[PDB]
Amino acid sequence: VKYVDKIHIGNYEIDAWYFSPFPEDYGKQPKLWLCEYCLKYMKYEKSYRFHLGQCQWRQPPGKEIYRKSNISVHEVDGKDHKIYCQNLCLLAKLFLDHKTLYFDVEPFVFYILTEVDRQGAHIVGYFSKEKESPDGNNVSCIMILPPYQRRGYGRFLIAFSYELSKLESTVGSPEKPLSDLGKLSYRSYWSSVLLENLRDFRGTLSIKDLSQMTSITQNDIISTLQSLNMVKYWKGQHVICVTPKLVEEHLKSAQYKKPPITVDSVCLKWAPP
Ligand SMILES: COc1ccc(Br)cc1-n1cc(NS(=O)(=O)c2ccccc2OC)nn1
Ligand SMILES: [Cl-]
Ligand SMILES: [Cl-]
Ligand SMILES: [Cl-]
Ligand SMILES: [Cl-]
Ligand SMILES: [Cl-]
Ligand SMILES: [Cl-]
Ligand SMILES: [Cl-]
Ligand SMILES: [Zn+2]
Repeated sequence: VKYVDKIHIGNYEIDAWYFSPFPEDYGKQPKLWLCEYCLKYMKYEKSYRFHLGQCQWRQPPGKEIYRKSNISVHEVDGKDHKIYCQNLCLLAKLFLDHKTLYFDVEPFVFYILTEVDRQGAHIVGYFSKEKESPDGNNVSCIMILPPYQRRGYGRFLIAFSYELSKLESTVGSPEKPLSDLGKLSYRSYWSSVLLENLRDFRGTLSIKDLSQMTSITQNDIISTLQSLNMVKYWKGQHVICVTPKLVEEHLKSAQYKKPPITVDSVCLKWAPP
């Protein structure tokens, strides 16, 4: 059984990282061809070119809940746009080892990140979120397509997931296990948020305060502070321990970069459930 090993999407040809359970006949051709707008998968260059002349979509379905300059997020309910969401999950599984759901998409909402030009809104990546998470996960799966990786889009989508959690007045954590890139992306985000907050705030913040302010879990704050040498243990409790000196050193170092893209609360049009 030959697996899908290469996709064509828009102007990109991208090699697979992992098995994805596209129907067996789809793996048999040299490439799988995806409409970059509706995510229809096609077996042939000729069916793909036909489709691109006929397909009217120039953006994701659902509602554009965020737009600032040419960066857009669409919110897509798995129940309302099932085929689109299944197509997105099969695409995602080519680049995610640990994603296990592709067809049963109704329980999830999908947040699609696009970069816009005069042709259309071009998919960069997404995250999925359970409508009802028994564990308080604010992200189920998160993926950036290879050509956009390590360019700030992952940090943006993580920031976006916590902006939703903050509007819901809840803490959340990504569902584990995380991708290798995901682990790096999350520690970098958490490090950046915690240091920026400790800098900007006049006076002392606790771990519980930082959790309420950021919607990061106390556990994720603790592991991040451990990585920054900014926490002590005292009679069975983690206690924040930092000087504005050490915060400034971290912010002024090569280990911290200003976010390329930030989430502007003003550009987010979203009411919590
Ligand atoms: C949640 O991130 C992912 C989850 C799954 C998969 Br597959 C990819 C990603 N991801 C993230 C990033 N981009 S970034 O902006 O976070 C970033 C910027 C600078 C340096 C390193 C970075 O990331 C390591 N690109 N891929
Ligand atoms: Cl590639
Ligand atoms: Cl292939
Ligand atoms: Cl459209
Ligand atoms: Cl999954
Ligand atoms: Cl499934
Ligand atoms: Cl990875
Ligand atoms: Cl918590
Ligand atoms: Zn299409």
